[PDB]
Amino acid sequence: TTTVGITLKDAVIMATERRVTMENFIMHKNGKKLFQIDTYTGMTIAGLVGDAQVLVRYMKAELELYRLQRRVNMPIEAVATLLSNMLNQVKYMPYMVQLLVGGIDTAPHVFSIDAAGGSVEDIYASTGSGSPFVYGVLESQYSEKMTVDEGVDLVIRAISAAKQRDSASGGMIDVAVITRKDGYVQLPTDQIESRIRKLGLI
Amino acid sequence: TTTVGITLKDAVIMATERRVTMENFIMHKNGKKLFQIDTYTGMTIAGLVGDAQVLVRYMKAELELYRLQRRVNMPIEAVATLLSNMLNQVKYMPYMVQLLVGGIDTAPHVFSIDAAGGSVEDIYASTGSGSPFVYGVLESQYSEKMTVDEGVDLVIRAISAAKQRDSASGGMIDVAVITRKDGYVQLPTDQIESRIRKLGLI
Amino acid sequence: TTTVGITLKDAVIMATERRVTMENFIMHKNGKKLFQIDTYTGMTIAGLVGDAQVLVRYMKAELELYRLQRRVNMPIEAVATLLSNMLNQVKYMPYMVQLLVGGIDTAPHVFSIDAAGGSVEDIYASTGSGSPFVYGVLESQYSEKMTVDEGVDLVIRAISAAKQRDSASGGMIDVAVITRKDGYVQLPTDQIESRIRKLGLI
Amino acid sequence: TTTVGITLKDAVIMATERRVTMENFIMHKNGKKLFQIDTYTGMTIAGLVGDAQVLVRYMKAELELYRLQRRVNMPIEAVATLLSNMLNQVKYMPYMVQLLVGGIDTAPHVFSIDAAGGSVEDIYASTGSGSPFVYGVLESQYSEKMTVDEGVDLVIRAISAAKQRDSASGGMIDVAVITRKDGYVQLPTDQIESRIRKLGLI
Amino acid sequence: TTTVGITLKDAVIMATERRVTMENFIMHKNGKKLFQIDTYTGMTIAGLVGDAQVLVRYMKAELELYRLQRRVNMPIEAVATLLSNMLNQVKYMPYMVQLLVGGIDTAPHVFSIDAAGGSVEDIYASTGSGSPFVYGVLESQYSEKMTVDEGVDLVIRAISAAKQRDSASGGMIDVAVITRKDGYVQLPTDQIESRIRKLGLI
Amino acid sequence: TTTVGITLKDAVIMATERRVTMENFIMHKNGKKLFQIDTYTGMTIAGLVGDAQVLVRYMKAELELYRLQRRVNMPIEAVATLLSNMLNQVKYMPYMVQLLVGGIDTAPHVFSIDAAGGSVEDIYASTGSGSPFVYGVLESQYSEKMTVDEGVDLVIRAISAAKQRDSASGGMIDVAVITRKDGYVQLPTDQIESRIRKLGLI
Amino acid sequence: TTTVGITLKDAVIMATERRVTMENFIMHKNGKKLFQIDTYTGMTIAGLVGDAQVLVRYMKAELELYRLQRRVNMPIEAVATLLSNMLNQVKYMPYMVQLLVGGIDTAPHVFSIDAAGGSVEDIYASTGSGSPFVYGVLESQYSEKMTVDEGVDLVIRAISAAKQRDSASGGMIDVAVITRKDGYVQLPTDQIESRIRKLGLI
Amino acid sequence: TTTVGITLKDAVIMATERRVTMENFIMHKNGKKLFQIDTYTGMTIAGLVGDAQVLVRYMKAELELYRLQRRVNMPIEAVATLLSNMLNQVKYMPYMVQLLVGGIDTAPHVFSIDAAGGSVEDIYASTGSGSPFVYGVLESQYSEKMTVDEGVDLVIRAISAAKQRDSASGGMIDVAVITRKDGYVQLPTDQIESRIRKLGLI
Amino acid sequence: TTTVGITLKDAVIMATERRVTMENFIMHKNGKKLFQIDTYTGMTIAGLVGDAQVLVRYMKAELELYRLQRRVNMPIEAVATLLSNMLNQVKYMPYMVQLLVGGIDTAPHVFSIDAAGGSVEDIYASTGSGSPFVYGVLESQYSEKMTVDEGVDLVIRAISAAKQRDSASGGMIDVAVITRKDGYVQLPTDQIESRIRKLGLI
Amino acid sequence: TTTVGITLKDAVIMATERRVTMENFIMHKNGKKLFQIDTYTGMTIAGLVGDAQVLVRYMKAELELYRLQRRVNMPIEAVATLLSNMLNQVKYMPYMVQLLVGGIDTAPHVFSIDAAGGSVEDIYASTGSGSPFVYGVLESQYSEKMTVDEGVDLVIRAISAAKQRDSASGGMIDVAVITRKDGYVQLPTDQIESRIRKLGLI
Repeated sequence: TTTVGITLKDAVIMATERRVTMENFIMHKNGKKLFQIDTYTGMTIAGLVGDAQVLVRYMKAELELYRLQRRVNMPIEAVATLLSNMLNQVKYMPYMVQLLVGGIDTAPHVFSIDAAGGSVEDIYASTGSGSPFVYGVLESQYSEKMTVDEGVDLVIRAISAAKQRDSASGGMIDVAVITRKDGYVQLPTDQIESRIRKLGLI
Repeated sequence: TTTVGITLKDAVIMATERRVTMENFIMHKNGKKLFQIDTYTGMTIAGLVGDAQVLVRYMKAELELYRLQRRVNMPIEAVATLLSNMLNQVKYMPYMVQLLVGGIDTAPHVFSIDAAGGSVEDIYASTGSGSPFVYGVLESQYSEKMTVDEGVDLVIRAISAAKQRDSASGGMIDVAVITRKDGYVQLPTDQIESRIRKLGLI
Repeated sequence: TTTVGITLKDAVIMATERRVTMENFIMHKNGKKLFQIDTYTGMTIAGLVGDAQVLVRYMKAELELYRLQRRVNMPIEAVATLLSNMLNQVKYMPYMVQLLVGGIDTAPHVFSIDAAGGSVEDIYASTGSGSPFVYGVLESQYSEKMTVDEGVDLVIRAISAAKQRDSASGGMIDVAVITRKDGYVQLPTDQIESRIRKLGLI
Repeated sequence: TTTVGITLKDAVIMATERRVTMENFIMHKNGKKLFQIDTYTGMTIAGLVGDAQVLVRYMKAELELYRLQRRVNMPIEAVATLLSNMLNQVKYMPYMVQLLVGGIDTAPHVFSIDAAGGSVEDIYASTGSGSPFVYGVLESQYSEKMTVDEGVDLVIRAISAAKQRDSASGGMIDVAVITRKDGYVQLPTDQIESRIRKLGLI
Repeated sequence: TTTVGITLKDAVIMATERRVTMENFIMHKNGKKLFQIDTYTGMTIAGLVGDAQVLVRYMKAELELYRLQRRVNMPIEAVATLLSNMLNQVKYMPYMVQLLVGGIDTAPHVFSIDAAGGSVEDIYASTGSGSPFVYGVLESQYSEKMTVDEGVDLVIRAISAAKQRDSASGGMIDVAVITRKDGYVQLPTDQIESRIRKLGLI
Repeated sequence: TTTVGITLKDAVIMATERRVTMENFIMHKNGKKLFQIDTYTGMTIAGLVGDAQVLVRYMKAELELYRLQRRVNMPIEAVATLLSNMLNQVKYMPYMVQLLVGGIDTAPHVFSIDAAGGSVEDIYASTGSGSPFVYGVLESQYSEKMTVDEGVDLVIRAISAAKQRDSASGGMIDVAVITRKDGYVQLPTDQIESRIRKLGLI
Repeated sequence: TTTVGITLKDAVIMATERRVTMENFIMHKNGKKLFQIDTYTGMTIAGLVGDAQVLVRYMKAELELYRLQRRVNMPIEAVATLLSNMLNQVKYMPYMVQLLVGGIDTAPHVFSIDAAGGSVEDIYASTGSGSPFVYGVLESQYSEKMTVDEGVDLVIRAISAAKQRDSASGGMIDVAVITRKDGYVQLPTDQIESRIRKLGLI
Repeated sequence: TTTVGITLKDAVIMATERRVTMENFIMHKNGKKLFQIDTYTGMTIAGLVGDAQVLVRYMKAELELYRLQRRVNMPIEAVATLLSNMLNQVKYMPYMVQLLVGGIDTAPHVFSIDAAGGSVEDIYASTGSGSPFVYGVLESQYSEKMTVDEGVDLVIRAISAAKQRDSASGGMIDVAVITRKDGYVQLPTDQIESRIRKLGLI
Repeated sequence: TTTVGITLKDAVIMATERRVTMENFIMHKNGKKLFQIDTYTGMTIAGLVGDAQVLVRYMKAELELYRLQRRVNMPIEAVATLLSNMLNQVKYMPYMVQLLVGGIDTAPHVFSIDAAGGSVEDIYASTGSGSPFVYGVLESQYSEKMTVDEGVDLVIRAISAAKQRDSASGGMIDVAVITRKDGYVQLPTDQIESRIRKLGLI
Repeated sequence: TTTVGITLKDAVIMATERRVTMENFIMHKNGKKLFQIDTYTGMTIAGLVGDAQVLVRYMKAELELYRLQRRVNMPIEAVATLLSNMLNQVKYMPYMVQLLVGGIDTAPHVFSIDAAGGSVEDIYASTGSGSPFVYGVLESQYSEKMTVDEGVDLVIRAISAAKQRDSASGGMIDVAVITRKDGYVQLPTDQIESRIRKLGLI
């Protein structure tokens, strides 16, 4: 499993792979690990599939209910704070998950939350078994001045490196771009396939 | 135990074997592992017999009650979502089962659900101790363009390979075909017996 | 790790993949797991790399020394018997390996030997984490009447199925063909690459 | 694994099946578990394959050497006594085997020897996971007055019952008949195949 | 402990032995393990005596109460389903029992239920430590075309074989015959004693 | 297992049963547990069969060698002392046996020796799982003034009581009588069978 | 601890010893282990003193209350059934006791109940560490045709044998005789002392 | 700890950092982890300091002795083979090290050897806790066509990324370049310091 | 993690670093560990991030609510007492944190509170893995007569020493100064960066 | 325990405290932990007293013997290398010590050696429970340009800080100065006592 989320000047880019291991061995090649949970909020999931899917449904209900009562979207920091409280309340019977939350309320944010509810903001973050390989790519190539197109290429390259070195990761790459002007936009598979050919990652 | 479920253009094919081991050794040769739970929905069970049979009765009651109140069949994804919630709620005192759910609401679907409630859609899936042998057959022979008759032959061949290599699997093969035009149809034993002779699997 | 060995009318075909996991994660993509140990004898190795490489060097020395003194090649059954004695002598401090030995003295043979020294002859055999997927392909497609060219295609297809489903296996496929008329011949990489394109395994 | 040995008026009948489980699952269907170790002596092996095969080679060497020096065959009781000493000497680092020794020096004998070296004579005995099913057949049908042909049918029926109920047993049945007038005679596979059709065990 | 239940054309035959071990050693020779729980329903018990006796009293109350309210006997499958629910509800603090339920609602049925609530129908079944010896006798001698008298002889022979080989079983054999025309009839001890003399089982 | 040894005015009486349990369950009904080791010395064995049989062969060799060099039989106390030294020397890797040694040098003696080499003389002693039942019979019926015929009846009755209550004991009763005037005499099976009918123990 | 209960034609005889071990070593020589719980019902207790004494007080209250409401004595089988329910209800936090219940409603009965609530009727039964020695005496001397006086002598002899061989048992013997004509009668100590002198048990 | 070794057209580049943790916490900032062991051979060490330093002294002695007797340098593959034998010989009391060996006999080679003696050749390899971050940089930037100067920059960038993300790594970077024309050349600290300023890694 | 808090004549100085380790390795470089919880009260957190962040939110709510009802700020000792009660109430399911509380009600105070609720006042205190290095600096350089500017330099030097020796600590240094005249003032990053250059800590 | 060793331009300064804990509690206040082992070599010991004292005697003998044969002092690096070999040879039955070796052959050196034999050179090093407090003082105050007098003051201040914070350390401070011009000179206690008064450490 490899998930990545980065921040740009007015954009948030999130991308994951699709390989799912269940009862050992590769039993699913096209799993879903990137979810839209609000108008300008996305979440990626790593860890146990059962716990992660339950949390995704919980956040979708809470954020939609919050929107209807407050007539405004939940701020990204409030989204991470709410998740932090839920995970810490059952820390001794915990969800075995690692989560990334990203979006734009007035500025782009990416939050990393662990199983015990520890939440911390960062310009970029990666989770899963393939994350350390991604951090190597981001440490040497990430720049806050990149354009959206350049940022999409970077996350594709970073995940491609993880797929070469992490056996638990694989499959087709899913990419979502979040901006105020376009909202939550999931990039078509044909565009990403074109990008990998142009980038040289086969 | 070997269960398999595949998707076609407008059909779902599910098939299991019948060998049951209880108190070790082969004590039942003609167990039941394939159940119809709705008009266009079937489920296969692997793992502990006691937990699996309880879940089958639960799903039959819930789906029938859902049909009476909503005047429509439960969607296949909703069936898997409901099962996911029940299994995850008791994940620390869990059902020791692996489940496959398949059917047609408007398109064919097959869902794989683990003990912790992790649910993921796939074009085909297999569970049980004999599943890895089935995956080898499906990896090299499955095609989305097969007809219903060809798909029935494939699952018979895949399970026959598992019976040759997995001592926990055995017995007569049960096959069910689900289409909108015919509903849930369980293939007669005489037809499957004829197929194995024609296929060459003795 | 996935190794396979099959017997034909006057030929032995052995093939393995190249992925090596060390300190977890994929640290080598082009490992060597298929060795020629005599004029008409090959061996494949699965398990711990350190123990396997030591055994390969031992067999090369013993078989060459046996050839010089007896002026004849060691029979394939004698090769498996010698390996069986060495592994069983240290069964309580054992080599953590699974081995396949194949060759032609006057007829083609393939032998499977476990860590405790259990040796048994078979028409075909497979070892490693990806072996159960290979057995599914061989159960439904192997025939003793195939030609050498058809047999090469079968092992390529069987390993390709294992690479799709076993995360521990991967990399380029190595194939060796043993006959009395040509001796031990390792197929060139360009030929196997051509075969996969013609077979359709990408 | 299922082995059986019975005594008649002037004959010894021994029979085993061929299924071998290695690294779990059925990896060999035609293993060898019945060995001739002297002119009028046979042995069957159950348990770990590696330990059993080493013991078979040891007994063949010892019995042949004993024959050359003493100019007479080793008595059957002496064969069991020699095996008892070897197993008891390493009882704390033991061979994980169960053995049956049968033959005729001047009368038919069958000996059962455990891992700790306990040897006891019996009119009939069975070893392996399928042995309790065999004992049920022998308890209700064995008679010391049967002919050789009737005795061959009984062991075929007893093993066939074990194959129906023990998943660890399977494969083709091997039968050997020992008499002074014919020596050690292994029944051809075609004859046993004919017998099962005539007996009704499919 | 040895219990057996078989089905015939219009009859159900159940039989157990009487040996009870408590605080080790044979402390009771004439225990009761075969109970009538309804007009055409019987149950046999294996395992812990305390748990088994509690369940027997529970089933007698439930079936009688069900009869008074519904004015009809509980169907045999419903009897097994009710038992399955009770055992599975406390599976983590379970009854250490193995149960057989047999009877005739409109056809003869025999059900086997384990401690976790797994229920499966069979033509014949056996429980207890002596059950594998019984299965050997039934595998080679049972026929669906036997008469009631022949079926009584078979279960007597099968249990007699278990008493010869299982030290935990022993004592006098209890036999019950269930038909619609006669109801639940327990065979007199004098008749069974006569049968064993005629059968030759001493 | 039940062995008993008693002393009379000029006689020693030893008796055992024959049931042997190996790999659990009753696999041998006619085992041998009473051995003559010298002209006027016998030994009974309880515990592990392998260790016991090795010790019997050791004592036969040592006592015969002692007789040839000293021209006299080894005294019974010396026999127990020699056994005590051997067992105590390996007390931390011990023989899992309980032994009874009886005979007449100039007076009748019975010695009981444990696994650690503890040897103590007694007028009567019993070993095995059925021994406590034997002690109850001997406590209430043994008399030092009985004749040889009365003493034979007592040990038959005591073992018969153990067979009724100890599932590990069973089979035909073997009896040996040792006197100076007759030496070591093993009572024929026909005589003991007659005695049980006359005694009333069926 | 040694308790015994036997049945005769119209009588029930129960007897125990008095030795109590607490904090190891013999700290009480004249403990009480035989209780009258109804007009024609007695109970003996073995195991932990604290649990046993609580149960005795419970049964006295329940049986007296049952008598006042139903105007009849509780049947002996009902007494054992009530005890069985109480012990099985707390089987996972159980009373560490073994109980014997005897009396006459219309016929003499003796019931043995274990810690888990298993209840079984027998003609005679014994509990405690000294019970196996008692069973040896009863196996060889008990007769259903004995008179009350002969039955009293038998239980005195059986317990005396247990006192000679079981260090946990000792002290003066308490005997109670239950008949319809005399009710529950506890034999005076002077009479039992006279009996032991006449019997010869010192 | 972070070590890296890469191969070029006619060069080998090896580089490590200097942080050493002992008794936890950073107790040495300028440790030595890159050693020259022959004229054209270098080795890097990761793991326990004590075991690694002993192995370095062993290799220096063996390679120098080999050079004096054979009048030629040990081939790089022979260097790895010798190390493999030593580590595998004590695999159950092993050196807790991970090693990289690089050099030029006639072509550039880099070998990775684990604690159990597993040796495998690669174009580039990395060891230590910081290695996964290095692999990410190498996966996306390494090219076999780079010059020596470009290759030096790459390893500096890769280690700098590891120092940012691995707390166990740190300190000044040591770089060695091996060519036939210049031999083993360790780059001066002033040059590497200049490179980091020019590269932008602060 | 390294946090420090010191007291001066009319001031409290608190400072922490920013390195956060999650799922091992440095995944965040700019974490937040210094919080303002009241007008003149600050708190630093060490240990598990999830537990610490929950406690910070709890204290902010409690102190604000206390201020609104009492119209006065909570005294610093009362702040530590309230925290002590909460932590001790769940001491067996505790928060895995170490806390420092500092501020001015009428005099400067610094309180150290452990996981079990132990609270003790001190002139200066340090927590985290880097704390022992800080104590060495404070033991040799702290003076109660320093000015605010000198005190700011001391905590910067102390944390800088910890960053050199503790791998778990790192990142930019955050400093807060609390006085009655200025309230809670967090020093700008530019000022601290200037201080480190002037101090010589690079 | 607190030991420290530093290097200067032409001098080595080593200093330890004297507190020894044995059977817990402070049982010796004036232990010896600083030893002269050669003309210009000293060693400090931390850990188990018994192992440390044995090593000191070993080094004194080896260095003196080396001096007599080679007519030159052992180089400081050779001293550490010899110690490294001895400790690593028994690493699985090791000396539980931490050692510092310092001296001047032609330049000043200080070596730190762990229990497993890991040796590494440093400009300064500290061992024992009080070492982390010493490192804090050295991190903020050490300079390579200090004079001998200034260096003596620094180690006195560093150890004094450790005595304030480490309960395992205490007692009078021992200081040794090593130069080529004066050899190994142990500073008198009166001088160090004067220094502490002048330094202000009471």
